[PDB]
Amino acid sequence: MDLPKAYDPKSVEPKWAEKWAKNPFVANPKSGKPPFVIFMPPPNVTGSLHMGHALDNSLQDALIRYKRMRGFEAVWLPGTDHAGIATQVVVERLLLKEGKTRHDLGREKFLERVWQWKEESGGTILKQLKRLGASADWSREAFTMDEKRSRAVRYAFSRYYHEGLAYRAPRLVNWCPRCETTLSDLEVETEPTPGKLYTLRYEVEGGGFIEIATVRPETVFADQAIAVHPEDERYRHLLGKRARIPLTEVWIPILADPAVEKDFGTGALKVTPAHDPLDYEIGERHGLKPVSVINLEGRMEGERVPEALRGLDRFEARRKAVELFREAGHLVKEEDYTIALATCSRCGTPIEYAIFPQWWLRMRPLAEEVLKGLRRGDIAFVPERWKKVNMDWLENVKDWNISRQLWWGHQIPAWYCEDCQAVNVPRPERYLEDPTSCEACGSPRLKRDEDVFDTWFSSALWPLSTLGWPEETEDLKAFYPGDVLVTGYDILFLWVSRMEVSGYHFMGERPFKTVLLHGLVLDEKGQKMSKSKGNVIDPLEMVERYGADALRFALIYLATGGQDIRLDLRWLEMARNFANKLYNAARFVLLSREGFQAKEDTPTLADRFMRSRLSRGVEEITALYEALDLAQAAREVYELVWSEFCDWYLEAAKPALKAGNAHTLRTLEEVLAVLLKLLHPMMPFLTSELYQALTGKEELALEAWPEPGGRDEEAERAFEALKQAVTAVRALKAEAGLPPAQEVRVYLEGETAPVEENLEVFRFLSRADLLPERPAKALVKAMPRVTARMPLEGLLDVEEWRRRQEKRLKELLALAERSQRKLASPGFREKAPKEVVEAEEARLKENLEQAERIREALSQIG
RNA sequence: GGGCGGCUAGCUCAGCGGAAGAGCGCUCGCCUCACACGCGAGAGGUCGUAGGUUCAAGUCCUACGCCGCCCACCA
Ligand SMILES: CC(C)[C@H](N)C(=O)NS(=O)(=O)NC[C@H]1O[C@@H](n2cnc3c(N)ncnc32)[C@H](O)[C@@H]1O
Ligand SMILES: [Zn+2]
Ligand SMILES: [Zn+2]
Repeated sequence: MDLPKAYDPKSVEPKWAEKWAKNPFVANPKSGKPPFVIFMPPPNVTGSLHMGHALDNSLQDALIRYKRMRGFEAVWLPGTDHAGIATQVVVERLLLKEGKTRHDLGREKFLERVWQWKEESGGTILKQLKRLGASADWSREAFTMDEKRSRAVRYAFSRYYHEGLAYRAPRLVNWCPRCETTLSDLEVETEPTPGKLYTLRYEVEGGGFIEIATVRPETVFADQAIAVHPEDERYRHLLGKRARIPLTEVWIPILADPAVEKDFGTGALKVTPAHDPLDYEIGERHGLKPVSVINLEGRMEGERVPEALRGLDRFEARRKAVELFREAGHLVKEEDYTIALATCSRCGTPIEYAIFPQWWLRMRPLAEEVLKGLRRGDIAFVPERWKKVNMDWLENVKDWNISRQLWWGHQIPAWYCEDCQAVNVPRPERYLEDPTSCEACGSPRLKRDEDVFDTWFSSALWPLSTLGWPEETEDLKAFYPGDVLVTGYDILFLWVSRMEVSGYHFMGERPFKTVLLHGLVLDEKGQKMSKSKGNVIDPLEMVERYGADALRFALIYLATGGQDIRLDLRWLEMARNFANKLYNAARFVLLSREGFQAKEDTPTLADRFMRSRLSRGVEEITALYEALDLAQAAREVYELVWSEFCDWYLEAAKPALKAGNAHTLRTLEEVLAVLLKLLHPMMPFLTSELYQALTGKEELALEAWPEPGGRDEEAERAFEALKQAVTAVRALKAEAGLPPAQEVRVYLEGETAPVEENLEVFRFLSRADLLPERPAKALVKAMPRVTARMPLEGLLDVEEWRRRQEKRLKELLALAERSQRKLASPGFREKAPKEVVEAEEARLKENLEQAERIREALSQIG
């Protein structure tokens, strides 16, 4: 230890960080010690980490460390997700376009430049986690697209397909013409946008009118029906007729369908299964063949589509589409409208729809496999308000498009016969094998589905791929049911649920026993932090500024009840300052046991007191940990250390140490040890350094959690008396306007036994000597247990003392009032605890006793 | 159209059945021999509104007001 005046994290954290880095706390399946597993949500290989991750891992670590030094096999599996679509963009964008030109460099040369990036990003994400003191079993650092993990999927899929649950069909997909790939519902965002609702109307079989309000004119040629509410007979007895469609000679049928909102626009809507979910939905509800007018390039084309219209853009198609309607006489009511435009969450551009042959996943059945457990009580949720939010998500899911046209992910394992047009999917038992001859036409000429899987598909496969489950390992046998899953609600659906499935399905069990959802950190402005919003702060920028233990402590302190966390540097200071205080407290004890000269070894009230108040702490804090409530423990320990050890104990011991009392210096050393234990999970670095310098022990991390020892009742009530006498005098001087150091003689009344026995402390702390004889005239301070009378010797600020005391009375009588009322209240005396009542009765007894004391003094004073 | 979270001291946030709390800021004193990233003494809240349940309600029930999320197929 170097013991300067102030603590410099930079002289400490980096070394310990490296020590822990190069020598991970490797997990042992055969440890024969109860395990504790936590799967680290693998950060996306997109850039660096941000304060969000920090809160996420910092929370995890503190759990690992606690359990570890609590006696378990702390297994925390680290890893990083390739992100798929995400990373894709990142490289494609910035790096490439900016770098020079994304301009297709081949499906190969591109995959190169991506891994290169995967290295930088993946490398950085690790430094960061290391430097934040992540005690992660880096010996098992898994990467979604590493050999061992790629197998977990290629197998998982195969076992799905041949199980039926994974099919291939034309169900329509949300397609982004920017990234040229399909997305999932959860991957597409819909954000209101100013548009133009057009009401078009057209001919009818025999008669003549039908009016329709559509946001997209182009999708008319692809119409297949006019939908009309089933009960809106209203302006609807043209139900069952036909309808030339604007510009065409095509005759669509007017049908009824429950999804028609009679009150929106004209009580009837156009129908286009080939270009929209609602329509496609109703379309198949009455069986109507799909029909495209616009392709994947987002350009017009097709049967119906009119000449001269087929060609250019999808939007520059509606421009002329409208004109060719009004100026042709089919347009009627054009008007503004706030449309719920759907866009690509990761590129912006608005999606589109299309029927395409894709890989889907019968969620309906799976979801039930899971709900089976949840219902039984298999999994526990921290806020607990998420159980329902989870269960309800499953309660109504839709088959998920697993395939993707990205160049990143796992190239799905399906082979298509260039002769029989049949799919060949490796069987589970030989899953690793590549079919070579179509098991249909028996032909050799095969072709593999060059699609790719959904990043979320591999990720949902984690509490298994990290434990080598593509196989049947011992790690997996030793500790599969993770004990606590830590993550922020932002991915409760596309991450947690997904896993709960692949988990409850590929093992008859829960991937984890408890899901701990924490809030999100967000820029001071209140909005979520993410590379997306462009509002991210590198956690290291903060470590460098306040220090890693600080950052860790703030973040945990604030992660109360799954609530979010608004960025507020003030809290970082709060933390740094607390590090420094803890540090100083140690510096004191080290510099004290310096050249100490033992003159005696006598138990002191202060000693007995801190040992007791410590047992209290140890109990309380453990329980808070045993409730995953770190945020609270974080402040319960702040309290203990700062208000009970530094503010009172250390100071109370200063004298005894000058007097060469070994029993005290001993206690200081022993108590400080435990505190360094308690604080370790949150602040590992500083807390280790100190413990080393204090006990010579090299790895606090491996030490055992403290056990609550004593609990001296009287001793605590005794020392309290002292605190009061001390603070009484302190206040008296304050009010009197006397400087701190000013020597003073005062007189005590009441539970004074404590002050008398431990006189030197009282003297040292108050800077006052005791008076044998109660002074005639004097300034008075009334405490709950003791009363102080300060002789009128000297120049004193009586006005202040007066004011201050005139005000205590105002309050003391006010309390007496409340008490009186309660005691004399109906139902309180009777229907209320035989304790909370006799106490309220005692509060009154002494609220008066004090009021009188002041009153009398207050008047007595000239 | 559904659910959910928030609404407590000037600021940022805890507390959720029995006498209103913390950090910072502020007022007054202190370079008191671990710490000025500090020490001591204070000021400052009818806990968003309206109702109830309860002997007892920031703390539970019920509407509502704003703020923000999530899930939704009003074309
Ligand atoms: C399979 C998933 C783990 C996926 N690879 C993924 O979520 N990758 S990530 O980079 O977004 N890391 C997300 C994890 O970090 C948490 N997180 C991300 N942003 C924040 C934030 N602003 N506040 C609090 N927590 C946040 C997520 O809860 C998740 O555990
Ligand atoms: Zn896109
Ligand atoms: Zn074949």
